[PDB]
Amino acid sequence: EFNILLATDSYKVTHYKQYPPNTSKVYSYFECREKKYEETVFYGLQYILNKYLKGKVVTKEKIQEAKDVYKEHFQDDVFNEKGWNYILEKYDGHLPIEIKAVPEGFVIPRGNVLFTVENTDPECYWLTNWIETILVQSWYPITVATNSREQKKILAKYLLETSGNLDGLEYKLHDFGYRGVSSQETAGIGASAHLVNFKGTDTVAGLALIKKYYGTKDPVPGYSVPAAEHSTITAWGKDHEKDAFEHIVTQFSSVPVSVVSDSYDIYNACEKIWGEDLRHLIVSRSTQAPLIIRPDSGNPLDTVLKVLEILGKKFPVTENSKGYKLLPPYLRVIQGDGVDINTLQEIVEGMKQKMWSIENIAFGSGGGLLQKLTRDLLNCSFKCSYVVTNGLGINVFKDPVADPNKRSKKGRLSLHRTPAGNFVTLEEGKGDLEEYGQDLLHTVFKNGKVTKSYSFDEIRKNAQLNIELEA
Amino acid sequence: EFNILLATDSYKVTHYKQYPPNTSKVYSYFECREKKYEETVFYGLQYILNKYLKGKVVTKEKIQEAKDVYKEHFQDDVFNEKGWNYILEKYDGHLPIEIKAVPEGFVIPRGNVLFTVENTDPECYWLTNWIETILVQSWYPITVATNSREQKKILAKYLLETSGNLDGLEYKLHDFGYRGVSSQETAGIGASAHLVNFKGTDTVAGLALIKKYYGTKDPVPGYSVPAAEHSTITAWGKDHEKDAFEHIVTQFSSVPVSVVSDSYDIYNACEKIWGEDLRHLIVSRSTQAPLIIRPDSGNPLDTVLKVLEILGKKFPVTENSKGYKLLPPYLRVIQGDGVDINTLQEIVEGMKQKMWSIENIAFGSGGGLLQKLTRDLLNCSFKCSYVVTNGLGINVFKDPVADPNKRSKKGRLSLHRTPAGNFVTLEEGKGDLEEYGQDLLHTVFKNGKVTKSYSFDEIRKNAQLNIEL
Ligand SMILES: O=C(NCc1ccc(S(=O)(=O)C2CCN(C3CCOCC3)CC2)cc1)n1cc2ccncc2c1
Ligand SMILES: O=C(NCc1ccc(S(=O)(=O)C2CCN(C3CCOCC3)CC2)cc1)n1cc2ccncc2c1
Repeated sequence: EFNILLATDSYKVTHYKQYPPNTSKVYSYFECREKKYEETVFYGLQYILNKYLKGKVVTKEKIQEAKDVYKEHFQDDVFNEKGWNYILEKYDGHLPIEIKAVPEGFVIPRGNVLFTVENTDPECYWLTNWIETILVQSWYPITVATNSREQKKILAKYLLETSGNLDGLEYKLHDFGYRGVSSQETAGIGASAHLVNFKGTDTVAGLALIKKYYGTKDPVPGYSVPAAEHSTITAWGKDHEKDAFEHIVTQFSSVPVSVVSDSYDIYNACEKIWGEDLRHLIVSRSTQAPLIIRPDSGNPLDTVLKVLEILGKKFPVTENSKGYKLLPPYLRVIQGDGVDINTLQEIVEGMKQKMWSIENIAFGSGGGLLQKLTRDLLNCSFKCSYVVTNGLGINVFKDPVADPNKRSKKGRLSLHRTPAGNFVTLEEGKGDLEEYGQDLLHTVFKNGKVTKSYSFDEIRKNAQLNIELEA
Repeated sequence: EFNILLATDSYKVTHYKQYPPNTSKVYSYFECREKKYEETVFYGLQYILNKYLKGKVVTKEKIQEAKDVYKEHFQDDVFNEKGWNYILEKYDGHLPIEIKAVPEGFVIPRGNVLFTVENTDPECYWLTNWIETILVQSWYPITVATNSREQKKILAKYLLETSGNLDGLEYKLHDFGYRGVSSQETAGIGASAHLVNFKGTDTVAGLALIKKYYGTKDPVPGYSVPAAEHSTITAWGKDHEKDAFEHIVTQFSSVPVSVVSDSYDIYNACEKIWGEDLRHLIVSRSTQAPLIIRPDSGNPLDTVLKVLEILGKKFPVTENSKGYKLLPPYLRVIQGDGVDINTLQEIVEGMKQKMWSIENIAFGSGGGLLQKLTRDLLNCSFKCSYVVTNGLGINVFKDPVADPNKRSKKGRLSLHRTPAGNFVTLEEGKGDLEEYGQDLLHTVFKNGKVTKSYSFDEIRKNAQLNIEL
């Protein structure tokens, strides 16, 4: 059983005693602070609201559990039992909090308010920042979605340049990250964030999350194809790599199949096994059922180029309408080793320089896609900007002398369209002057209820690339 | 609920069709592959075994659910319903798998077998590697525990050099990482791994995991103290920082209290507010209840040194028996911004050069401790090393031409003590020759039951530093 009273940084347990006496309101906001990721995809808050924040989250038992834990953890009695009992008694354990947020899937420049949080009962001034820790974890799906979308931009540029269209773009970056993330929960969240931009995943945990919390018109949001791993090749024995390849492509003769080909010698596998011994089994396959050769070691760019050169000499290559080389439709490659946003760029650029179409390749990314990311990448941060004490509203902020990048926003915030159609965040309650039209934030949570939500299909639409929008 | 049939990489669903015909056994192993970080702390498997692998993990409903999902996911019917049905009917949904592992807390050099996995029923040859994905996630608590321990070694060396002892070492690196990790589950796992080495955490989720899966003689494995955040200072208004500080230290007058002091001007706060206006509230505090000043911005080394320099001129500093400067016992500092293993080393070395004892300082680390880590750091990896096909055992491995670092081990494996007291992994079933004493791997899981468990106290004992011993 999850217990929201035990789901905060320890020190926050002591904060109710630290605010100015007679504080009735604490108002805080989240942004990806400006400091190259100029825009972020807002995604993942809906998961958190539904799984952790909504409904009766306080019970008599949960209060007692927290009291008992904090008594030992602090070696002292500092826990606000009275405050949590008030919520239990007055609101039947529902949080007296209002959260306003930008729509999920929205692409917003850095340094804008993405969501705000405030207490709706003056007794619960302390509650706004109690939940900072859980809400700040939204950094992760935001950052995965954003970084995934940035790779989609690279892929789109090079696919458009080398082929003249964006066909298959949404299958060009496949999630390999299930084993390489830190937990089952993280796998579901991160995989779901990648699926904002793409349709290919092996991280099955993502499907159930999307189905439960977001929803799609389609049966599933993401897809895969049969494929080998090293164990299904090496199990045949070192001298029988060819027998393994033959068995596998024959088992999957009518659907696409990927076969990892570097167990012993990738160049030999491509040139002699696929290119000669088993060539008859490849050239006979359907366009809907290609063999996808998967190298998995060595320098990613050099290995990709070498594999393409080998296959290009063993199989009939054509030249597409843009003048780039194209493998026959029954044969493709996937590079799924050492892929992150930097190496992805290096590979597609290297392919372009060697006149190979990006149509030839897909990418699998694991740790690079889902794990090698931190809160510091987009500077996702939650800060108090407004309080009411003794009935007087005060605009509050931090502004550290040695780091202007850490300066926080002041006062009540709102998000607006500028006359040129861009976003701007108004501070100090200035949105009230109505010089910039309506606040674009929507109330998504109020007093224990989720009040606005988005389907996964709408989130995908919101997160589209401009170039996809053109077409 | 959680469904083990849906907790694997998609492609593994199709592997049962790909192994050699007449394969009755697939045996696989996990190591932190060799390519600093020369030794790893083995920790976290017990959590995975209990939460996900033990007991009745297959039901009719879970089989049907998986069948439905994979039909849409692959746009094809490739799922091994018959295989999962067999486990359900024959073993009441318990996994016919045996796992042998080195004891948790053990500190083992890179490139050694840490655990092995094999099927116990020939029909379930495909199951060994089905659960690779979930078992490989053990990389995370292993890596957190290892990286946390490496920081403990740095702290230990500098604390010993500058103070002559290791008093308080176990409170010198505090977990600040709750908000900076990717999920609630990750928070609990990562925090528990840090607690293998230290006793200070704000990541409360770690305590419940330890209580549920491991257990301690003490009521809790980790502790904290009251402390401010920027919001509890800034809420008073920019002109009232002093009022905020006064209120907070007075509220927590007889326990340790940490106060973030960089909301507007850290140097002013130390020199004028703490150092003059409120000095009388600081010098009256108990040794058991110090003020801990917390800078939180700027170059971490430069800021730590400047803060110490300021405090050193406003408060009575002593020189310890090693010749290093020491703040009075009612006053300490914690640096909790931008701390990772590299910057930690930079700070303590910089302090030593400026003749400041490491006694003066503690470190808080968040993303650096629990999030800025990947499976590539220790090359945690799971590979098949032995199969039985047509009744014959075959030693198998990968050995990619362009990367010798990715070569895997061959055959049945065992872990042993060398004559010199080090570790060695024997390959090709050579452990059976009994020339290297007893196998250090113990059966921890067999046919759906956890067969050997460790308390958190035992794990801590196993993971102790030599210098502590
Ligand atoms: O091979 C793996 N998974 C299956 C897979 C293979 C290839 C593609 S793809 O991206 O090449 C994909 C092919 C199918 N085509 C189309 C061909 C025409 O028909 C429609 C699909 C789209 C493009 C997508 C999925 N894995 C999962 C891993 C996890 C961790 N480590 C290693 C792993 C290896
Ligand atoms: O202040 C915070 N937590 C409380 C805390 C403060 C100081 C220490 S400490 O490590 O300085 C600790 C002091 C008490 N001493 C005792 C030594 C023996 O004598 C009594 C004091 C040990 C050494 C430990 C815990 N946080 C949590 C955060 C999470 C995310 N971002 C920022 C955060 C700020």
